[PDB]
Amino acid sequence: MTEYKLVVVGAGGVGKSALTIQLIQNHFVDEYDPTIEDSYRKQVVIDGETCLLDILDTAGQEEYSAMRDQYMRTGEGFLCVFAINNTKSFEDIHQYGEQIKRVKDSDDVPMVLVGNKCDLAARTVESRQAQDLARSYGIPYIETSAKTRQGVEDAFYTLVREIRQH
Ligand SMILES: Nc1nc2c(ncn2[C@@H]2O[C@H](COP(=O)(O)OP(=O)(O)NP(=O)(O)O)[C@@H](O)[C@H]2O)c(=O)[nH]1
Ligand SMILES: [Ca+2]
Ligand SMILES: [Ca+2]
Ligand SMILES: [Mg+2]
Ligand SMILES: [Mg+2]
Repeated sequence: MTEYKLVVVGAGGVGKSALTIQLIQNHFVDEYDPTIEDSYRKQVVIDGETCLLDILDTAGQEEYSAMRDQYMRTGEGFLCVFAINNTKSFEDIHQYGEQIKRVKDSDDVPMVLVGNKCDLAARTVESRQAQDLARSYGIPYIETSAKTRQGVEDAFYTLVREIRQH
């Protein structure tokens, strides 16, 4: 079957794992569980076609930047996650976007910019700000809550469609 190599990137704690676990295991559990590097392979049907989502869930820890080159090198499309209550994580996702472009020698990489934790009240990143960044990349912006599942399928399946339409 068609395989889609999806990589979930972003600063520590923005909800990269929570998003992936909601998609694959249909649940949210509030818990502290930092990622080193985890792989989820799930066969899905998207728009009538069977495909294998090969999802790499990465670490937000700054001490892993050398290891980021490797999975950016081999990754097909990227969920670029920040949290809407964490302005620093929004600044950081600019750096991820630039690194993806440098490692892959391309500004045509399928990506979706994801503003996660949209269930939370203390918003500090406005949607228009994130939309401006996504426009500069030519990519969609989608808000998500791993907690409520709002936008989760939207974000992952839109990334698949962005790859498929590449
Ligand atoms: N309210 C709310 N909390 C969330 C959401 N997504 C994740 N969290 C919470 O935020 C924390 C970090 O989530 P996690 O998925 O582990 O983040 P991560 O980006 O994978 N971290 P790491 O880079 O260390 O692997 C956890 O307490 C988790 O329960 C969300 O959409 N809403
Ligand atoms: Ca181009
Ligand atoms: Ca597009
Ligand atoms: Mg994680
Ligand atoms: Mg280069």
